[PDB]
Amino acid sequence: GSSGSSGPSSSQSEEKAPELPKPKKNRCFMCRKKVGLTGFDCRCGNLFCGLHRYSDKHNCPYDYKAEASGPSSG
Ligand SMILES: [Zn+2]
Ligand SMILES: [Zn+2]
Repeated sequence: GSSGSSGPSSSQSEEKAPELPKPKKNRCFMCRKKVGLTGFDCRCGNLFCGLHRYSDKHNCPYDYKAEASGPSSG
């Protein structure tokens, strides 16, 4: 425990703030909307409100689509 008082001596910035923004915060990773239980875990390792879950909705980087049982050239 210590007060620790050192320059700058003048200070005009201090106020309660909400903990840092979680990496998920039970919120979509495309629109950033409260999904909580209505969340959707994509293969790319992200969360979606189901409306973006699709791969062609949030531009899913993953390739699982053209990885297994998917000889689709590309
Ligand atoms: Zn969404
Ligand atoms: Zn994805």
